[PDB]
Amino acid sequence: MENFQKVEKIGEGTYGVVYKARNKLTGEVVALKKIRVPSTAIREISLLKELNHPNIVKLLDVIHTENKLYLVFEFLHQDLKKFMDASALTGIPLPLIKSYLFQLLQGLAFCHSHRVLHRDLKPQNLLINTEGAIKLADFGLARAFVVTLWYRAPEILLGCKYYSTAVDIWSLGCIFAEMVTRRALFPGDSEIDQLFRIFRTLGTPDEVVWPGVTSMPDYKPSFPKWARQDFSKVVPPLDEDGRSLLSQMLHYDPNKRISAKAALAHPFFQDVTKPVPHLRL
Ligand SMILES: CNS(=O)(=O)c1ccc(N/C=C2\C(=O)Nc3ccccc32)cc1
Repeated sequence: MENFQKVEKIGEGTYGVVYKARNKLTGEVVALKKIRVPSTAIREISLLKELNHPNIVKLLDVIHTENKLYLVFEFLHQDLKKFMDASALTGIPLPLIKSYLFQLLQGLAFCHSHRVLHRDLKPQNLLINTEGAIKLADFGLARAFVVTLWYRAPEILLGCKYYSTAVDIWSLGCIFAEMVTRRALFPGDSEIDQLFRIFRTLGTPDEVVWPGVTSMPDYKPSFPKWARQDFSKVVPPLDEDGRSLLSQMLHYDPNKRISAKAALAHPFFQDVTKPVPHLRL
C-alpha cells in the first residue's frame, strides 16, 4: 500500500511478514502484516476487528487490494522473548511474571468466550509496553488459514484435528515455566522429539490419566514408557501456589486442563499487582 511508509522489518510470521510502518494519512505508527484471497478468510478476518480487549493487539484495518491482503495492527515496541533475553542474568521478578500471566489469562478468557482460538502461542507473539501491560498478537489468524513446536499441546502432536481452547492454556503453561526457570520447558526439534520430551517429564500418558489417548491418530503402542517427574524439580523456585496452577495448565486430558476463567480465580493470583518493568527500547 502506497499509503504506508515501511520503517523496518519486525520479523517473519506463520502467515506473512510484519513491518513497522507509518500511516502517511494519519502519521500513526502501526504494525503492517503482508499476508502470504478466499472469501471465508476475508469474513473470518472481518470478525477479528470486533474483538476488542485491553490485552489483545488491536486489528485496525484489513486492506484487500489487487488480490493481496495486508493487516494493520496497533504497534508495541517489544515482544516477551526479547524481554526475557534482556533479563537472562537476573530473571523476571515474580511480581511481574504474575502480572503478565494474569493479564494474558484475561485476554484468553475473553477470546475463548467468543470461541476464538490462538493455536500458536509463544513468546514472540506476546507484546509488552512501558505501561506494564502485555498483549496477545496474531490471535485467531490460524483458523482463517523451521517453526517452533515447543509450545504445542500434546493432542495436536497426536493427530487430533479438532482441538479446543485448551491448546492455548497448554502453551501458556509452557511459557509460564520458561519465564520462571529462564529456559524452554520442552525444546523439541521435531514432532516426535517434542512428544518424547513431554513424555519424559510428565510421564507417558495412558488410558487412566487420559481416556481415549490410545485411539489418537498418531498414537503408537510402541511409545517408550517414562515415569512422571516431580514439578519441584521442573520449576524449582516456583512456590506451591504456582506449581499447583502450572500442573493444572499441563494436564494431558484437554477436558481436565484448567480454563482461562478458572485460572483467574486460582490462589496464585491472590496477591497480584501491576508493576511497571524497566524496558530498554
Ligand atoms: C524481536 N525484536 S523486538 O522485541 O524489538 C520487536 C518490536 C516490535 C514487535 N511488534 C510486533 C507486532 C505489533 O506491534 N503488532 C503486531 C500484530 C501482529 C503480529 C506482530 C505484531 C515485535 C518484536
